[PDB]
Amino acid sequence: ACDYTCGSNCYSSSDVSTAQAAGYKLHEDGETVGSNSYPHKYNNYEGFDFSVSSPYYEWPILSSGDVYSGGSPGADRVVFNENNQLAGVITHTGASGNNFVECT
Ligand SMILES: Nc1nc2c(ncn2[C@@H]2O[C@H](COP(=O)(O)O[C@@H]3[C@H](O)[C@@H](CO)O[C@H]3n3cnc4c(=O)[nH]c(N)nc43)[C@@H](O)[C@H]2O)c(=O)[nH]1
Ligand SMILES: [Ca+2]
Repeated sequence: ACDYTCGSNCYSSSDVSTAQAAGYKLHEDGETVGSNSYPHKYNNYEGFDFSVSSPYYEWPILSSGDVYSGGSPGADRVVFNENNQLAGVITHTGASGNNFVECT
């Protein structure tokens, strides 16, 4: 079963932890990857239900199981805060335009 389902993409807790760790490291290093400069601030314009405090940062989570290293980020993201606490997993899949919805 999937710990997180983003559209048709299935991720387990371990997939998320590995992605998050990568993202947080670049964050603490003040480094970025990709044309869209990830990890980058996540504003929470959607108003989700995060039980962890802001600020938030988003980082791609890939269905191939690889850690994002640039190129297309796909539709799914891991959202973490300053304390490396997981806020949630979200996706553009099933959301209009560039909005996001939560992974279930
Ligand atoms: N496979 C796939 N990819 C998609 C889809 N929709 C968008 N994409 C891809 O994902 C990427 C777009 O997302 P980004 O995370 O890069 O961009 C952010 C957001 O989409 C953009 C415009 O607002 O600024 C940022 N951004 C920063 N903070 C926020 C926020 O709180 N809410 C939203 N929605 N965006 C925030 C593109 O590279 C595009 O190809 C989709 O349905 N399927
Ligand atoms: Ca996996």
